[PDB]
Amino acid sequence: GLLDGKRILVSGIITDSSIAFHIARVAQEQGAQLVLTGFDRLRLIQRITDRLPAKAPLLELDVQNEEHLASLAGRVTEAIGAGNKLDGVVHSIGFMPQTGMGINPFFDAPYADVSKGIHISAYSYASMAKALLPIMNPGGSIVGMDFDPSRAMPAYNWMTVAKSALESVNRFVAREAGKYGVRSNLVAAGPIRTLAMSAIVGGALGEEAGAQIQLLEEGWDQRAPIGWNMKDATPVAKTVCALLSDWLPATTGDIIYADGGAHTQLL
Amino acid sequence: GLLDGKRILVSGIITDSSIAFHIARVAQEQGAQLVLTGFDRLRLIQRITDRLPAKAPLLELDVQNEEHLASLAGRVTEAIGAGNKLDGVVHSIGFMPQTGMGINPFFDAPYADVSKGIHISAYSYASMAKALLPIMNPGGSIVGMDFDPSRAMPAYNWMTVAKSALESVNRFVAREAGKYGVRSNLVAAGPIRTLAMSAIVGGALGEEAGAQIQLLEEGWDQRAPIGWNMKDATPVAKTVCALLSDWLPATTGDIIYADGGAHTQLL
Amino acid sequence: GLLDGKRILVSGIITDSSIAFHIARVAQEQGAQLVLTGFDRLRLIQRITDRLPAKAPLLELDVQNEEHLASLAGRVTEAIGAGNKLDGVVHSIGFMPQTGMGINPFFDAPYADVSKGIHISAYSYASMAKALLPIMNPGGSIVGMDFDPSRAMPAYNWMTVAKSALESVNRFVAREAGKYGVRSNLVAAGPIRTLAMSAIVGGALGEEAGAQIQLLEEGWDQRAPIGWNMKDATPVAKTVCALLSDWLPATTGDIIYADGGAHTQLL
Amino acid sequence: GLLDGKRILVSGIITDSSIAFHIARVAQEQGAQLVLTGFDRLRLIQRITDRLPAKAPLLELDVQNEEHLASLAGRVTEAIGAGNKLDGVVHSIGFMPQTGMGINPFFDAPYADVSKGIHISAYSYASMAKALLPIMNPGGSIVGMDFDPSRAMPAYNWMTVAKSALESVNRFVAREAGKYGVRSNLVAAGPIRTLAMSAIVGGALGEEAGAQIQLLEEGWDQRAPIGWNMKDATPVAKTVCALLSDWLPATTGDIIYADGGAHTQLL
Ligand SMILES: NC(=O)c1ccc[n+]([C@@H]2O[C@H](COP(=O)([O-])OP(=O)(O)OC[C@H]3O[C@@H](n4cnc5c(N)ncnc54)[C@H](O)[C@@H]3O)[C@@H](O)[C@H]2O)c1
Ligand SMILES: NC(=O)c1ccc[n+]([C@@H]2O[C@H](COP(=O)([O-])OP(=O)(O)OC[C@H]3O[C@@H](n4cnc5c(N)ncnc54)[C@H](O)[C@@H]3O)[C@@H](O)[C@H]2O)c1
Ligand SMILES: NC(=O)c1ccc[n+]([C@@H]2O[C@H](COP(=O)([O-])OP(=O)(O)OC[C@H]3O[C@@H](n4cnc5c(N)ncnc54)[C@H](O)[C@@H]3O)[C@@H](O)[C@H]2O)c1
Ligand SMILES: NC(=O)c1ccc[n+]([C@@H]2O[C@H](COP(=O)([O-])OP(=O)(O)OC[C@H]3O[C@@H](n4cnc5c(N)ncnc54)[C@H](O)[C@@H]3O)[C@@H](O)[C@H]2O)c1
Ligand SMILES: O=c1[nH]c(CC2CCCCC2)cc(O)c1-c1ccccc1
Ligand SMILES: O=c1[nH]c(CC2CCCCC2)cc(O)c1-c1ccccc1
Ligand SMILES: O=c1[nH]c(CC2CCCCC2)cc(O)c1-c1ccccc1
Ligand SMILES: O=c1[nH]c(CC2CCCCC2)cc(O)c1-c1ccccc1
Repeated sequence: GLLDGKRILVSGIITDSSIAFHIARVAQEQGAQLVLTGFDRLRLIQRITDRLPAKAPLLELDVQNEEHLASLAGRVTEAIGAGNKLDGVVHSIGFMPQTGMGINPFFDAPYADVSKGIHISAYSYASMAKALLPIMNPGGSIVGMDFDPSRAMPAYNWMTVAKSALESVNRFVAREAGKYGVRSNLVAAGPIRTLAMSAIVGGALGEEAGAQIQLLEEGWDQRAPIGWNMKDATPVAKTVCALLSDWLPATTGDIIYADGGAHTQLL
Repeated sequence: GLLDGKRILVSGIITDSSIAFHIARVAQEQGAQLVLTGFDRLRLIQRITDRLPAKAPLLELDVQNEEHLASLAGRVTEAIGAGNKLDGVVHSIGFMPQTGMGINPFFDAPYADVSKGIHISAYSYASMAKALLPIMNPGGSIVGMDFDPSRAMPAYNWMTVAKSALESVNRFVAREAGKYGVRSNLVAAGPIRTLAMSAIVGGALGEEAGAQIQLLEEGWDQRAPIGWNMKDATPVAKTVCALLSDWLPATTGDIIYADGGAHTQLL
Repeated sequence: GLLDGKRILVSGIITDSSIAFHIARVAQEQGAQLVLTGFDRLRLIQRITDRLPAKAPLLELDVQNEEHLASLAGRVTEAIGAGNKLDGVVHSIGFMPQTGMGINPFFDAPYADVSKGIHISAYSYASMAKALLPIMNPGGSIVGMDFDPSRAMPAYNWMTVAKSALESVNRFVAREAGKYGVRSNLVAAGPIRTLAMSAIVGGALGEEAGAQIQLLEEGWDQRAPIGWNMKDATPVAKTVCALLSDWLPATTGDIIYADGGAHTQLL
Repeated sequence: GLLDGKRILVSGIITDSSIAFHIARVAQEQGAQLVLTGFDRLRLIQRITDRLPAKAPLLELDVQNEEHLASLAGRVTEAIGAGNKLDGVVHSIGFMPQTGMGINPFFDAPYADVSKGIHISAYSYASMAKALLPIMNPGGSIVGMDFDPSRAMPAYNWMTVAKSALESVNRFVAREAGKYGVRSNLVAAGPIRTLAMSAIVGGALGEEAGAQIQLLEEGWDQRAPIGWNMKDATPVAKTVCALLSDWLPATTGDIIYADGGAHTQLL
């Protein structure tokens, strides 16, 4: 197994279609002892997380909560037993109000909405890193989830911007985590049909967008030289796991692209 | 004259060292009729703007003010006389609290600061464009000011993040301005010794940073194949003008690099 | 005029659909005294260049010809009269054998074809700079023609690579040119329907590719936030002029994009 | 083992300081059955390759040799037993005449030298792919060796350009290899002190550059958030192996950076 005896925090599970859930599963299948966090809906997360091939402690973590954040390292230490440190952390957290995505015009997103988006989507990356870097072993690795925001695109809107922040934050976090012998990197994933993502494809965030969501998806698989299955979250998790392994030991401040190579091709 | 009879909004003047000042001057020398906005210190700005080779209306513009924002278009219309439109707008606005720059550690910037920074430095770019696109002529052209945030650097901290956001916002603004026959572009400039930038090199934002500011600055000129004078904001202003001109007519959502070629060179 | 009393070398006219032909025209309209070079078909070029709004000398220039290259500066000096130096040079040259574009498979282009393509398409760019830097005024500007090769694409094949070479060559030329107070830059244009580009859309380089050429071209205009007319070379020429002007004075080793903002958008 | 019972071709061993050697060793420790190719000095490679923890067939491969190329897949077949297919191919081949590197002036490299360089350094990558794609299993992965050429630099010269070709060639190969279920990617490695690399630091390619090599190297480690050890080729090799594994299954046409994070940092 590729993650034997590595202790790993994983945030961002909410359904079994979450990228994070699939990250968790693969992690465990490679021998990792996990520590999970979730947000708001503890009663639901707990029951979802029982499906993972292995029981793992779940802790509450709103990243907008200065307390949850302050207490964090303590409660992680309590969950894994003192004298022990984390080998890897998974940021797979993201949020944007519907005023900043879909058919709803770019200009009409009020800053209170966007800001919160960025707080959760981008800032929390450093917040998590700040809380956990104290309890991280040399060799350790933080990873977060990204969607390629170099070129603008329809619908994705302010969420594109948050991701633009996030890649740049990532780079500063690699400066700090560096000091503890810890890598930080992002995984730029092609689209994944989460429950969330399947709603948008039934009417949720509008009508003009829901066609542009499917158009995006289809064009992804067309540009990807090896192809892209939005219904399979595994190759993204496997990539994540390889950044949590000891096998990319010279890679920090960076973005790995698990996208079937689609960003590398124009048509 | 390169900007004959083009009417152009210019924001971001506060001293005669402001890049925006230098932009306005060169714009006028080129036959542009200007409209100026300032923030907070109107009594000071007004008396600074008398040094420009031509009197030009001065309006109040705090970009965190929903009112100032809503009323802008009309007060501009009033400023230049109805039946006339702007041909060009200059975002040259930016801010970040000293918890998010200089010696002060990256992780110790609380979110209320960082957000405020991004609101002024980045969100405002779309705020402004939303307010001004209605009153902009076909062939029109927006510009914002940029510092190259693709690599992380010491000191520049959360400002870098703000800048990565901005670049991304630019590209969305391009989508919108497009619909009006209007180009959107950024000028990523080398460092310019403003009053603020002389204070940082006198003690302001720490001691460790003040040598890294001078180490950044010296490295810029070294890496620049034509050289870089941080004392001279003219070439930066000239570049902005040429985006305001009619001569880069197929350029939008972009960043032009006024940095003496330093980002194209490693050593 | 924008190029008043600037003397300027232009290469790569062969027809009045040549980007370089349009470059020439716009340059003269702006007041530039030109010096042209042509390849192989001098009798045809001469007669084509009689359509420009001004008579300008014509020189023979094969860029694979070491002699033509060694003698160049001298014949340029003789054309523009001794004691006078060029203020600007335009590379608008490029060539790739059909085994290295269109429907013909990527793997089947033998190296002697690929090499020649790079010789003309990429190496010459420095071969030209090497010849002409000696006789270039401080403040002077070189420019070459580019098509954005950062992502792969169907058909464009080994030309794509020749472009990647040329981008990188550009950045070194910037090092040398800088020693003379001379900028070097590239204009990454969208597709232009030259005579050569209309033949590919008639049947020239296959049948599969010709559909992908039209599909590329159509996607371009669709992606372009201000739009893209592949029948009008003008904006590309204007942009070139702006790099030959005094107005982008701190720009070197770079690529400006005259593509209607299409590379900044995914969909 | 990470590469259990995977069959892998590895090119570019010439000394035990060769990255390729280090690539071979770690691949075997992971359970890969290797097939090696060498150039020109077969008697010396054979005896150097006896040091690898496992005996492996050695074949002759000059990539400038149309025959060697044509006969390749067959001889490989013959080396591993018919009915069997490669799961991996390592391009770790590079060359450039001293007229195109070091203190020797950029402009003085004649095109016969440059072209050879590109032939070996760049074109060959697709040559190899053309030869072996016929005999590669679905799931298979090609990898080549890169030095980040996005910004120019001193000494590195025409090799830089070759690399710029290679990254572009890479992307097209991904197109072709895609059709076989095969991934193509490059690894952008920091500097490795090979034997060749210690010569240059003794006197070989000049005096001015021999300081610029050591200046480059020192800056690399300075810039690297987790640091960079030019005397240890291991982490490079491990990264290579990770791309040869099944753990980056959605990654093609790309560059992974094994450079300690130095290209994501400015200072
Ligand atoms: N699904 C895709 O197509 C795709 C592609 C690339 C990147 N990503 C990224 O993956 C990450 C998650 O994607 P997903 O598809 O699994 O969505 P998801 O809803 O399954 O996961 C997002 C998580 O954000 C959490 N969250 C929201 N507000 C929070 C707060 N204040 N504090 C802490 N957590 C909070 C939710 O609990 C949820 O678990 C996001 O960053 C997204 O940008 C997704
Ligand atoms: N100085 C540099 O080295 C450098 C280099 C590249 C880019 N830039 C960018 O150019 C712009 C200005 O640079 P400068 O050196 O002229 O600095 P400056 O301080 O002269 O300009 C910043 C301006 O921001 C304005 N401002 C602050 N808060 C505001 C608000 N709420 N609403 C409206 N305006 C507000 C001030 O009035 C001021 O004129 C910034 O965007 C900056 O990031 C600066
Ligand atoms: N047409 C497009 O869509 C497009 C798009 C982007 C960039 N470009 C670039 O613009 C440039 C010219 O494009 P174009 O559409 O005008 O094609 P064109 O055929 O009109 O111009 C190319 C020139 O190459 C010249 N040439 C060929 N071999 C030569 C040699 N050995 N020595 C000197 N000159 C030689 C020809 O005389 C010709 O004028 C090329 O560099 C091309 O890559 C073209
Ligand atoms: N050492 C570094 O600092 C460094 C950094 C980044 C990338 N790289 C890359 O790694 C690869 C090898 O680097 P290295 O330092 O191990 O050098 P090396 O000399 O040990 O490997 C280069 C190989 O090229 C081979 N070769 C030359 N001409 C050939 C031909 N016609 N056909 C087949 N093989 C031929 C040589 O036999 C040699 O084994 C190259 O791609 C190089 O660009 C090296
Ligand atoms: O659902 C997403 N999907 C995508 C990719 C989508 C959006 C663009 C159009 C289709 C693909 C990115 C992304 O960041 C998310 C996301 C947003 C908020 C919270 C969790 C996940
Ligand atoms: O003064 C600046 N200077 C720089 C360049 C300096 C500072 C970072 C490190 C040295 C170079 C960038 C920048 O965004 C600013 C800036 C900050 C606040 C408001 C407006 C502009
Ligand atoms: O004609 C071209 N056209 C384009 C743009 C076209 C080709 C790619 C697909 C559609 C756009 C690029 C290009 O490099 C060329 C070109 C080819 C030979 C010589 C000089 C220039
Ligand atoms: O030796 C190299 N060294 C480097 C990195 C060096 C060169 C630039 C300055 C110091 C780092 C790259 C590279 O491709 C090579 C190389 C070139 C040809 C054959 C084998 C190896």
